[PDB]
Amino acid sequence: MAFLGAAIAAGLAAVAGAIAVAIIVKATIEGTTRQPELRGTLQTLMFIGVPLAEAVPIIAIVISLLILF
Amino acid sequence: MAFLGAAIAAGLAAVAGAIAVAIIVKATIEGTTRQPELRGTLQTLMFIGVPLAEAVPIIAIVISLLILF
Amino acid sequence: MAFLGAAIAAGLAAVAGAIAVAIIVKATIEGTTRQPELRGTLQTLMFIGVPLAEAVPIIAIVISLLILF
Amino acid sequence: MAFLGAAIAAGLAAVAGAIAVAIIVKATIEGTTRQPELRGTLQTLMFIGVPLAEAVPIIAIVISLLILF
Amino acid sequence: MAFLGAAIAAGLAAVAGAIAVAIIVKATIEGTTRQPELRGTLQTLMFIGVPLAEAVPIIAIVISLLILF
Amino acid sequence: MAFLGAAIAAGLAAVAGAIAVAIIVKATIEGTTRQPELRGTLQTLMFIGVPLAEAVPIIAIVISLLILF
Amino acid sequence: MAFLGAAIAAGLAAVAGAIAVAIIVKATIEGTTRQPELRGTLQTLMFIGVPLAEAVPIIAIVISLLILF
Amino acid sequence: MAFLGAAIAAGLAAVAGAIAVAIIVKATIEGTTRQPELRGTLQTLMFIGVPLAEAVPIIAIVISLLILF
Amino acid sequence: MAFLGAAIAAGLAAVAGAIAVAIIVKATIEGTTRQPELRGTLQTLMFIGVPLAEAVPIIAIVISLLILF
Amino acid sequence: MAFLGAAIAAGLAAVAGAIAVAIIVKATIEGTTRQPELRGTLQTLMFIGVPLAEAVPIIAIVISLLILF
Amino acid sequence: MAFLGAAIAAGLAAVAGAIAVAIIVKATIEGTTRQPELRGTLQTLMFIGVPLAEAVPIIAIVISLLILF
Amino acid sequence: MAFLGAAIAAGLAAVAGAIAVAIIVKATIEGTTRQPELRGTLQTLMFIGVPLAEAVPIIAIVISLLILF
Amino acid sequence: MAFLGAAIAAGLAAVAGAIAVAIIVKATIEGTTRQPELRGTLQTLMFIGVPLAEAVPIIAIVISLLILF
Ligand SMILES: CCCCCCCCCCCCO[C@@H]1O[C@H](CO)[C@@H](O[C@H]2O[C@H](CO)[C@@H](O)[C@H](O)[C@H]2O)[C@H](O)[C@H]1O
Ligand SMILES: CCCCCCCCCCCCOP(=O)([O-])OCC[N+](C)(C)C
Ligand SMILES: CCCCCCCCCCCCOP(=O)([O-])OCC[N+](C)(C)C
Ligand SMILES: CCCCCCCCCCCCOP(=O)([O-])OCC[N+](C)(C)C
Ligand SMILES: CCCCCCCCCCCCOP(=O)([O-])OCC[N+](C)(C)C
Ligand SMILES: CCCCCCCCCCCCOP(=O)([O-])OCC[N+](C)(C)C
Ligand SMILES: CCCCCCCCCCCCOP(=O)([O-])OCC[N+](C)(C)C
Ligand SMILES: CCCCCCCCCCCCOP(=O)([O-])OCC[N+](C)(C)C
Ligand SMILES: CCCCCCCCCCCCOP(=O)([O-])OCC[N+](C)(C)C
Ligand SMILES: CCCCCCCCCCCCOP(=O)([O-])OCC[N+](C)(C)C
Ligand SMILES: CCCCCCCCCCCCOP(=O)([O-])OCC[N+](C)(C)C
Ligand SMILES: CCCCCCCCCCCCOP(=O)([O-])OCC[N+](C)(C)C
Ligand SMILES: CCCCCCCCCCCCOP(=O)([O-])OCC[N+](C)(C)C
Ligand SMILES: CCCCCCCCCCCCOP(=O)([O-])OCC[N+](C)(C)C
Ligand code: NA
Ligand code: NA
Ligand code: NA
Ligand code: NA
Ligand code: NA
Ligand code: NA
Ligand code: NA
Ligand code: NA
Ligand code: NA
Ligand code: NA
Repeated sequence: MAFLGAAIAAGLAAVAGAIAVAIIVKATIEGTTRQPELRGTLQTLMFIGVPLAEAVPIIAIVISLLILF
Repeated sequence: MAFLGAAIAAGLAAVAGAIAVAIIVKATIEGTTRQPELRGTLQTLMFIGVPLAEAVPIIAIVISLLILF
Repeated sequence: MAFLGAAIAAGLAAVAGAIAVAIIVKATIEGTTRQPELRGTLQTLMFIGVPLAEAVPIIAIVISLLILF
Repeated sequence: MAFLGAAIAAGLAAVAGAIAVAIIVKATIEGTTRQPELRGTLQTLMFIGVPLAEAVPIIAIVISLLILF
Repeated sequence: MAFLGAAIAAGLAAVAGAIAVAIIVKATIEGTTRQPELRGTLQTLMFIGVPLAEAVPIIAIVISLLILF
Repeated sequence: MAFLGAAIAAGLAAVAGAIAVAIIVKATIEGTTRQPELRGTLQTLMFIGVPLAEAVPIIAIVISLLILF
Repeated sequence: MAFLGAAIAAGLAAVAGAIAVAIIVKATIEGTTRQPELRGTLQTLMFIGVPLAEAVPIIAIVISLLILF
Repeated sequence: MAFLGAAIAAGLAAVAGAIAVAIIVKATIEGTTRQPELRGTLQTLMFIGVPLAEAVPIIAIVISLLILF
Repeated sequence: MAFLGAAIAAGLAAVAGAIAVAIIVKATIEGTTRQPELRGTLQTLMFIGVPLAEAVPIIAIVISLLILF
Repeated sequence: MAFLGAAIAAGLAAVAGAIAVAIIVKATIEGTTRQPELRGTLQTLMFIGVPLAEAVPIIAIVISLLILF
Repeated sequence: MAFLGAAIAAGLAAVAGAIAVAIIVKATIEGTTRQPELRGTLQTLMFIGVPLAEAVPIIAIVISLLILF
Repeated sequence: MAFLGAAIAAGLAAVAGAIAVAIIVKATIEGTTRQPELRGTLQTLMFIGVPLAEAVPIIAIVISLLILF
Repeated sequence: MAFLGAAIAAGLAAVAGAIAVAIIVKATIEGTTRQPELRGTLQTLMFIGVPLAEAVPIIAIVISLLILF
């Protein structure tokens, strides 16, 4: 029940983080394609957005470990 | 049961927070790409929106920990 | 059974509230992008909409805690 | 089972209400952006629509409480 | 089992009713935006449409109570 | 199991009926917005379409009651 | 397990029938809006399409009762 | 397990058959609206497509009864 | 378990076949509407695609009976 | 469990093959409608794709039989 | 449990392979329709893509057999 | 449970890798269709992307085998 | 349950990682197709975005292995 739990926490975190990052990176690539002169600003939004999106998934990863250990 | 419970809360909190942030950040990137002069304006809305969206997932994270410990 | 319930109430509340906020913020960002002179109007709509959207998820959080304590 | 029941009721009510409100609020923001002169009319519709949308989720929340207590 | 039942009926009725109303309300907001002259006409369709969509969810709420009592 | 059954039948019926009505009413609202002179014509189709869509849901409600009683 | 059976069959039939009719009616309404002259012609297609769509859901209801009785 | 089985096969047959027919009828309605002179040709395609779509669902309905009886 | 199994195979085969036929038929209708001159060509493609699409669902039906008997 | 396994394998293969074929045939119908001159080359593409798409589902059907027998 | 396992692996591999192939082939058909000069180039990409997409599903089929034997 | 596990890991890996490749391949086909001059530039992106997308699915295949052995 | 756990974490991480990469790679291909002169800038974004998206899935695989061992 600890294994099963740790899996669910980690698995959902993976899905959460990957997809969120993908959405953000994709938006960045599309934006940069549309407006190459906005390279920097768009790259900044990506660099701010990604960690924000990963925050809660990262915490869920820690919780997965706490369950396992 | 506490392991499984803690995993469900944290896992759904991860999905919730990550995706919500991605939607907000993507909207900010797209708006910025369309009207670069609004970059500060949209950034401000992102900075307000993200914590608002992360609030409940964060509380579910705390509940996840209360279930575990 | 209590751990499982608390998690389900909290996890669904997280998904509900985060995504609802994201939808509202996204709309505010898109509206402001189209009509920047209306940002104050749109912000007021966002600041009314968000708590209204968070209302039931918050009660579900409370219900989650009542299950645990 | 009272715990699981209370959770399911509260969790679904939360998804139900939050998303319903968000959809209505989004429409209002989109409409107001598109026709700023209609801002009062659309705000009235939002103020009528939100309670209507929340009516059944609220009743579900009460039922959630009746099951828990 | 009665608790679980009452929760499912109430939770689904909530989702059913909330989303149906939001769909209807969103439509009259968009229509009113496109044709402000049809404000009263569209609003009437909203006031006819909502009870109809809420009819079965309400009956499910009653059924939810008959299971609890 | 009768409680579960009555809940599933009533719950699904609610989702079925509410959404179906919403789809029909939205189409009526959208049609009326495009063709204000066809208001009566479209309202008639709505008044014909709603009971047909509700027919099986209300039958599932009866069955929900039969299971409960 | 017969209560569960009668419920699953009735609930699905409800979703099946209600949604199918909604799709057909909405199509009739949209078509009439697009080519009003064809109102009667489309209504006949609606009156033919619905019973055909409701046929198997109706059989499923009969089966639901055969299980319950 | 026969009640449950019969219900699964019948419920899934209902959804399969109803939605398939609705899709074909919607297409016929949409096409008639665009090419009124093709009315008969399109109506014929509907009268061929429906039984073919309904073929397996009907068989599944039979199989449902073989389980129930 | 033979009842459940047979139900799952038959039920999924019904969804598979019915929906696939609906998709193919819809496409034949839309094409015919688009180019009435190709009415027989598209009709041939429909008469070829449907049996191919129904192939595995039919086999699944046979397997369903082999489980039942 | 052999009945459950054979069902799941056959049912899923049914969905897999029927839908894949439908998607390929639909595309063939739309291409032909759009460019009737390419009818031959598109029909060839359909005759290559369909067996390729049905391959693994057919293998899964064999496995379904092995499980049964 | 070996039967159930083999079914899951083979069933999901079927869905994976069929749908992936359908996606790739559909793209090939659409591009060839728009630019018939490239039918050779496009068919080559289709013939490189399909085995790649089928690789892991094929492995899952092998694993399905190892479970069975 | 080792049969179950190995199947889940292989099945999900199959869906992951196949769909991922299909998406990437489709993108390559669409780009090549629009800008044939970029045929080899796009093909390189496909050859970088595919193994990157297959990475984690490959590891999940190994894990599937380790579970069985 | 360790087999179940290790499977769930690996399978979900597979879906997470594969889909995310495919989304980023696709966006890179589309962008490059539209602005070939930005191929280097877009490729860089792909090489930054991919490991960011794979980060949590990779961790979830490590957790998968920690469950197996
Ligand atoms: C019934 C409808 C018939 C429509 C026929 C329309 C013909 C139009 C004129 C033909 C010219 C098209 O030219 C098209 O250009 C691209 C480059 O831009 C070519 O180039 C592509 O294929 C060649 C041949 O393998 C590769 O070496 C090359 O690297 C690749 O980019 C295509 O092979 C060619 O088909
Ligand atoms: C349980 C595992 C299931 C995982 C399912 C993951 C699904 C992820 C879907 C993410 C893809 C969405 O991308 P996006 O950037 O919004 O663009 C699409 C929207 N526009 C076209 C309007 C731009
Ligand atoms: C189980 C986990 C499933 C996760 C599924 C996540 C999918 C989230 C959808 C991705 C975000 C959708 O794009 P968006 O920002 O709304 O804008 C789309 C419209 N425009 C681009 C034109 C503005
Ligand atoms: C298990 C948890 C699953 C969570 C699934 C989350 C999915 C959230 C999807 C929400 C996406 C919101 O897009 P949208 O409002 O349609 O954008 C429309 C933009 N325009 C109006 C300009 C077109
Ligand atoms: C488990 C919980 C799952 C939560 C899933 C949430 C789904 C929310 C989907 C809501 C999507 C937004 O749609 P909408 O704004 O009505 O229309 C789009 C606006 N236009 C009409 C202009 C295009
Ligand atoms: C677990 C339960 C999760 C429930 C999730 C429910 C999500 C329901 C979202 C329904 C939003 C639909 O909006 P709408 O007004 O039809 O616009 C649709 C946009 N177009 C008009 C352009 C098509
Ligand atoms: C578990 C229960 C979850 C319930 C989820 C229900 C989802 C309901 C979505 C309903 C969407 C209704 O959109 P629609 O009027 O067909 O599109 C209109 C598009 N045009 C105007 C362009 C024609
Ligand atoms: C348990 C889950 C139950 C909820 C399921 C709800 C399903 C409703 C899906 C939507 C049904 C109505 O869309 P429709 O008329 O085909 O229009 C779409 C086609 N056009 C936009 C071109 C007109
Ligand atoms: C309870 C589980 C089953 C309930 C799910 C019901 C699903 C109903 C799906 C009906 C929606 C599809 O409609 P349609 O007419 O093909 O238009 C499709 C045209 N577009 C692709 C442009 C939207
Ligand atoms: C129990 C689960 C049952 C789920 C049943 C879901 C059925 C969904 C069927 C959806 C079929 C939609 O495709 P289609 O109308 O061919 O595309 C039409 C696209 N255009 C209009 C632009 C051409
Ligand atoms: C129980 C499980 C049942 C699952 C049933 C799933 C059915 C899914 C059917 C999906 C059909 C997708 O059609 P499509 O032509 O790609 O979209 C329309 C594309 N165009 C706009 C170019 C036309
Ligand atoms: C239980 C198993 C259910 C499987 C359901 C699978 C759904 C069908 C697969 C996805 C079909 C849609 O994607 P696609 O054909 O690449 O693009 C559609 C055409 N556009 C490019 C215009 C969007
Ligand atoms: C267990 C059941 C699994 C079912 C999995 C179904 C997967 C369906 C994936 C469908 C992915 C479709 O995305 P896409 O074609 O890249 O975008 C379409 C838009 N454009 C190409 C125009 C840009
Ligand atoms: C376990 C089941 C797994 C199902 C996974 C389904 C994956 C579908 C992900 C792809 C869905 C959306 O595609 P996309 O690339 O964002 O295109 C959006 C169109 N533009 C690129 C033009 C913006
Ligand atoms: Na974007
Ligand atoms: Na946006
Ligand atoms: Na908006
Ligand atoms: Na709107
Ligand atoms: Na509307
Ligand atoms: Na229509
Ligand atoms: Na059509
Ligand atoms: Na394509
Ligand atoms: Na593409
Ligand atoms: Na893109």
